[PDB]
Amino acid sequence: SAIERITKAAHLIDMNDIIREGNPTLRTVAEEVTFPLSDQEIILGEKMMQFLKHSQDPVMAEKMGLRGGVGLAAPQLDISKRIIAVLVPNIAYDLEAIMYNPKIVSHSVQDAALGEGEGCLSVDRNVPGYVVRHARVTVDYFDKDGEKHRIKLKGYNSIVVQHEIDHINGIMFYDRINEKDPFAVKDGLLILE
Ligand SMILES: CNC(=O)c1cccc(C)c1Nc1nc(N2CCN(c3ccccc3Cl)CC2)nc(N2CSC[C@H]2C(=O)NC)n1
Ligand code: NI
Repeated sequence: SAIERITKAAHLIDMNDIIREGNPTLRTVAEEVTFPLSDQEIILGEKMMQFLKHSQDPVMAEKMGLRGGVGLAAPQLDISKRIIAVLVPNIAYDLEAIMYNPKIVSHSVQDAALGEGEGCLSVDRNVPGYVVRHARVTVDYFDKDGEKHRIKLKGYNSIVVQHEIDHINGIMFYDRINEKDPFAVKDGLLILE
């Protein structure tokens, strides 16, 4: 299986582990993990975070042929589990978390979108447009020990976590771009830039 292969001590996650558009797994709803976690489920989260750190290291990214990322969801590794990793550097980190069974439990009426649009590791093309998301979210998740965390996010952090949670729900960023008018600005939409 993908999880068995990826969680080998010797394995570093790279672009060859990341599935692309068209793979049914990206459109499937991922399964909740149960507690206690298996060693493999813990290792997977750790490997995913290591991938993000490698992708953000210019030297390592070059050596490994990585595209830079600030989030990764297990379904992108062909693993249909509700596990995501997020690593947003402060422009060392604005947000660093491995989240098991993450869930948005509250959100703002206000919407937000990145002014520069969104990119995705499983998408090898540019898809222009404002990706409309909630401006602010409250997120519950469990850590590797099964301890519950409840955090509040705004700005970039909020965008990134919503993007990754979408993956575990079979949703892609362009699903949230206005079809007819990709750069439309509705009342109540904050453009982040
Ligand atoms: C089409 N417009 C654009 O690509 C886009 C264009 C400009 C600005 C933004 C902000 C854009 N948007 C966007 N840029 C990113 N990267 C900026 C570069 N950075 C990065 C790159 C290299 C090394 C280290 C790092 Cl840190 C990695 C992250 N990432 C995402 N997504 C959206 S949510 C999850 C996140 C993700 O990780 N995607 C793979 N969106
Ligand atoms: Ni993505």
